[PDB]
Amino acid sequence: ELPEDPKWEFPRDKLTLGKPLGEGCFGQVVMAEAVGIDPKEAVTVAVKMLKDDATEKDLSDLVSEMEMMKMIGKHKNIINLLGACTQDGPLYVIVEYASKGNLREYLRARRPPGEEQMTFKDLVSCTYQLARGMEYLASQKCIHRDLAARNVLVTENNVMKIADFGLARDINNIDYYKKTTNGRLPVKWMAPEALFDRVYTHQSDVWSFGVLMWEIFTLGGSPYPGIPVEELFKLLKEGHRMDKPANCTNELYMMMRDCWHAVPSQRPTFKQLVEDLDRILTLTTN
Amino acid sequence: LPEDPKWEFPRDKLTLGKPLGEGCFGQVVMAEAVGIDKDKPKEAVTVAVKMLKDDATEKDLSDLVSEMEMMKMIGKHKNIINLLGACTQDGPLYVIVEYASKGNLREYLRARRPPPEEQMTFKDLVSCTYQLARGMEYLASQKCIHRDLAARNVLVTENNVMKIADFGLARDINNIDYYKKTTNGRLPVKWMAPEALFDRVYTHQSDVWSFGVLMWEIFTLGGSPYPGIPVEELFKLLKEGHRMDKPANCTNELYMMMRDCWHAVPSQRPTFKQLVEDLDRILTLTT
Repeated sequence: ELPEDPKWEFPRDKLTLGKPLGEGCFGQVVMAEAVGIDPKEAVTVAVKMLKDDATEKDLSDLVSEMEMMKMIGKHKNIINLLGACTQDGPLYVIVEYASKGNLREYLRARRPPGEEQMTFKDLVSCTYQLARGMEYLASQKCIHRDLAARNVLVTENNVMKIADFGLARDINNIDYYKKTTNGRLPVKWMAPEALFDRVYTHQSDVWSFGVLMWEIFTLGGSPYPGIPVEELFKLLKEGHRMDKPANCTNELYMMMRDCWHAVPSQRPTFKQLVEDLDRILTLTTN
Repeated sequence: LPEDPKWEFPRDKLTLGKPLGEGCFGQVVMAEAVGIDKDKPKEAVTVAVKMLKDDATEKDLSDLVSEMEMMKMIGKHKNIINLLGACTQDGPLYVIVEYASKGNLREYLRARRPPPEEQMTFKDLVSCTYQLARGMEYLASQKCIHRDLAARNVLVTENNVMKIADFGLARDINNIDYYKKTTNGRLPVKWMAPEALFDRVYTHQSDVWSFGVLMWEIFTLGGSPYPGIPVEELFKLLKEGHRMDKPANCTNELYMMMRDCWHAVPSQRPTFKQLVEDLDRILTLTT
């Protein structure tokens, strides 16, 4: 059913499945040891595979995620593809491992004891790292579409890496104007044009980057608290936007606000975000 | 969202309680509905409420709507989770359905496995199967195909009444896009009839296939269907005529019933009407 891709295929006998990773609602991910995936040494990786009650769509979805990841070059702030077992057996998609888990829970875990608390600098660095990851993704003609703290993983050394490319697409693989377009994107992280106009550009991702930022500086807070998704867009159209997180600088809040500009082209680019964040990061250090 | 007086229930007469289920594809919570039973205007009834998660998508919303509308079309039945009301104006959508204190059947059965916790008797298992056959018979008489029949989708009341739930994928028989490459693409494969994938059709006979798997689940006390067989290579095996073995504590007669349910030819599988009759016959002799 699946074609083999020599430059990615990995021997199953060379893979040892470990304990599960995550809640496992939308798939089955387990830790594992891959021998020679790097030449004869074992590497701790993560393997994405189907759940027992998976659908046909879950399969083609996973296959698509794998194919998208193949088109994304290696990058420090991106969970990259290491290989896959596609022949005679379940589909195993092997990607880089991040021991600290998703950013959302990571941020909630070190909230003020009222683990080591996150310093303001850490929050800036976190944001900075993810901005770099996105700048590279945009340079690769890739729109992630599902940016959110839950979709960011943290390594043992606190490196921030964008994950979950299930909804990600090449810039040209989006049907503009089709009523079904963007229908599977979480509403609270979604740019308005995504729904109203049925289009998706890199600027759409920066809108999402804005919500991710808010989540970061609230230390894992849930966006638009108390506001149900069925009522969110009317409000946004009326100009509504989330408030400045506590302890957040006005400068960083204004950055979030720029990301939430009604007009896509008036929002900053990931390149500009990377440059402003580098500046703020350096000033804090000094 | 449109106004449907017959089902609208006032938000202020509802008090959301603790979460129910795992909460993967939606949010369901326990709740107290005051006067949901028109004959008792001042009485608080414990109900279950389905709503969108914090990170729901547009599609989640239109699915919950559809699920609500399908439940409006399904008449009240003892062995079926029935719609009680809905809060559709000025606020988040709430789909108020019947509460089932003991949870889904799968977990319910696994919990009663030998080493609240009182083992299940053969009669219990057959009774359970009969109640569900009856629910599907009625459902079929309502022109409705469930499409997602499974133990995880059956709930049991405080009095151990079996009720078919989760109508998120259910359709009216005449509301299926036959032969479209996308049809049946969201159905758990291990419970899917072969034709649903190979032909992209879905009839009541497709549901009896699933009922057969549901039967295997019941008699294995919550066992995982096709153990060790990944979904990726299941349909190939099915074409070859592979079928699950008889559960240790199941009679030959009940296994033959499971096998009929998994007949390759849809029209050669029994109807829910017949399953009810044979199960009724078997349950009587036993009890």
